Amino acid sequence: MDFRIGQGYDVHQLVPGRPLIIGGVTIPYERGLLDADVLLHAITDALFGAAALGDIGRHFSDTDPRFADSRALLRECASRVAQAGFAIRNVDSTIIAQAPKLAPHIDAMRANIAADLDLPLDRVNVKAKTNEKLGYLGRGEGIEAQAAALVVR
Amino acid sequence: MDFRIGQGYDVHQLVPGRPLIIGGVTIPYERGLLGHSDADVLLHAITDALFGAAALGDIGRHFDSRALLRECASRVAQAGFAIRNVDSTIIAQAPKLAPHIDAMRANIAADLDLPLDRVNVKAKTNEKLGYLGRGEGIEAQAAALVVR
Amino acid sequence: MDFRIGQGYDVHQLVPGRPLIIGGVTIPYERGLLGHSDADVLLHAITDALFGAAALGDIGRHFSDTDPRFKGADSRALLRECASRVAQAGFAIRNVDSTIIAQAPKLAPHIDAMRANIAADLDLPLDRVNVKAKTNEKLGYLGRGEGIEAQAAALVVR
Ligand SMILES: Nc1ccn([C@@H]2O[C@H](CO)[C@@H](O)[C@H]2O)c(=O)n1
Ligand SMILES: Nc1ccn([C@@H]2O[C@H](CO)[C@@H](O)[C@H]2O)c(=O)n1
Ligand SMILES: Nc1ccn([C@@H]2O[C@H](CO)[C@@H](O)[C@H]2O)c(=O)n1
Ligand SMILES: [Cl-]
Ligand SMILES: [Mg+2]
Ligand SMILES: [Zn+2]
Ligand SMILES: [Zn+2]
Ligand SMILES: [Zn+2]
Repeated sequence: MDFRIGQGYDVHQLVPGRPLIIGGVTIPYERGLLDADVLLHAITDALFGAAALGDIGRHFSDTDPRFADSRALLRECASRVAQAGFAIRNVDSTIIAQAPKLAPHIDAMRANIAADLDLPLDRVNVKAKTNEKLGYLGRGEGIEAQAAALVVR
Repeated sequence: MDFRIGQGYDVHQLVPGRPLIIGGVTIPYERGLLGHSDADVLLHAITDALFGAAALGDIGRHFDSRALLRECASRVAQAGFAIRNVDSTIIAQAPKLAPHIDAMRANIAADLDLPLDRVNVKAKTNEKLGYLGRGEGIEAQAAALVVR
Repeated sequence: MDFRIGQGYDVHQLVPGRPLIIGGVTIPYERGLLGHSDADVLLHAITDALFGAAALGDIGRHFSDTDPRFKGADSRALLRECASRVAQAGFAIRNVDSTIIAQAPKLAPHIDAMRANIAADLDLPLDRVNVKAKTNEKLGYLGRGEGIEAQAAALVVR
């Protein structure tokens, strides 16, 4: 068959004054991302990438009247991928954040993502890493997400 | 069928008195990428991902950047692989890459003898974080699928 | 034809008084990687990619970052257990690719040995495993030699 891979990347600053929302989940924390859902953006990009449809910013413009939260954008991304003729086979991802502890929220993120993509739960994975106190990530000045997606025509 | 994946990463410093060439496109800008070659960060990343998918080592083991990308494709074919698709991301705070991306994709598809629909190029800023966010460098990431 | 992909990321600080172990190879160096285990950044990145492809969470879920039993743990034994759990989930590994980002030391003389280790631990031929290396072009904490990063991608099939 006609398999394709895509990859995705995103990053946002972490400062006091905003909520922390990752993978559709609000996480109690003294800082927040400037909805800024890094995980969902990275996955969205990975999906557009696999389908060879450009990137998230080309589809969902900052100014566009029609566009909403990152979960809504993920659902629209999936519909556009479906229409291009592709079925999603799996998603894997990594969140790099020095803090807070993300492990408790992983299943919720996975359920949110699988729901939005209409995928069996066992085809969505989310992982978490600190940056070992290195760089802006290790200083808690930002949070990064990475994603990989496999699709088939 | 015998599918393989590869991943590629590259970064280059932005310095004065150099042309900015990304995905074969010369972009007007006060700085350009520093490297031994023409320092095309996107093409190097894709090259590494293709060598990676074919398990042929890396770009430094083997070697303008389009010529090298063409040579990469040759050696991937030499090894018995056909390229199925390529995806990538450019991380640049500045300049605006939007008007240049379609050409980048066209360039890459030409060099890899692939139709446009099997090649993708994406772009992000680094939200003003780190060396990328200060406009000190530009990073590229790539994923490639091949089959034997 | 039930293919899945996974991706992995790891980084560790490079400090004095530690062995430098990357891809299971002990590299002569005045510094080594800091972690709870042997801190093998490449193997941890690959382990993460495999667990990820099989949708089994991540390396910390399986091999606790704070469990004393993993103090100085051999990250190859961890990779072998990962592959065993991936097989138990019903997946065969098809290939692995990876990158190490390091200012120093020179990794080229050790790369083939790293590849052989990973191939052995994953029960794969050499031609299905790849290890790439590069500098960070003097940029950032990696350019200052404060740590070493690895990236990995894996393809499996159920
Ligand atoms: N240096 C850059 C960085 C990003 N972009 C484009 O901006 C949108 C938002 O990421 C995306 O659509 C992306 O392609 C750009 O044109 N130049
Ligand atoms: N710390 C490092 C970084 C890079 N390299 C090798 O140099 C070539 C160009 O990056 C590549 O072939 C790469 O393998 C190395 O041996 N050690
Ligand atoms: N910000 C973070 C960083 C890491 N983790 C979890 O810690 C374990 C070791 O990396 C891993 O199991 C990882 O999931 C976390 O829960 N939150
Ligand atoms: Cl460096
Ligand atoms: Mg990075
Ligand atoms: Zn974002
Ligand atoms: Zn380069
Ligand atoms: Zn590690």
